[PDB]
Amino acid sequence: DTKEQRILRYVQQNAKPGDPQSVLEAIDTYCTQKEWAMNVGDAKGQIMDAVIREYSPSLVLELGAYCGYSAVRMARLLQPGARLLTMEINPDCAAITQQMLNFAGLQDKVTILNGASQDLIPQLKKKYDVDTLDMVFLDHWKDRYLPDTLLLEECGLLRKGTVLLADNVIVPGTPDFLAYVRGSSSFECTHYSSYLEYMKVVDGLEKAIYQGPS
Ligand SMILES: Cc1ccc(-c2nc(C)c(-c3ccn[nH]3)s2)cc1
Repeated sequence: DTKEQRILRYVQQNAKPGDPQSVLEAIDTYCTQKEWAMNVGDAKGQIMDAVIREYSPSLVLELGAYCGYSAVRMARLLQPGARLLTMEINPDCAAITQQMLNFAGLQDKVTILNGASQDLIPQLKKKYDVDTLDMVFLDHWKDRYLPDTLLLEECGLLRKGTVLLADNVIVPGTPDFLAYVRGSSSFECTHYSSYLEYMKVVDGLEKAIYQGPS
């Protein structure tokens, strides 16, 4: 069975229920013991944490859930009443993420949406009563970063000050998304280097703050 399910089992077998930190450490510990790169890791975690704290978003959209590590990371730093929406293309991953959130005790703060972001995103306003997003974390298929950013604008889901945080923009790389947010006055960009201690390589995140229709 899948890596994500083995991650879930290890957490459920060892972590402390209702303790987000216990859950994150268990996930990290296991993924290192397995030498699986597919994890966000804790140094990227810090940069996510810093962004979540800085802009204290009331509504966050996450693209890609996987085993739910990033959902747990962000949801634990959401202020009372703030909410997270998470899109995930693989039903099992979505199921695992639900369970991961459950174990962390954070399920009340998150809504998991099943499907392709391209199909789900245009439904956010009508079907999920979204006005606009405060933050968007991009961590799904690298070839969807740019199309979904464009799609979010078209759907009027971004406002002035909406924070896009994009992970893995160097490794494996999203050069198209970078060229667009850095090249357009619609965004203000900050780059964050982040060493991957297992790939032995320098990855990065990009923070792009929407400026409005520009
Ligand atoms: C045309 C098209 C194809 C695929 C996607 C994807 N939407 C999401 C949430 C994906 C993902 C990656 C990891 N977990 N979930 S992939 C969107 C549009």
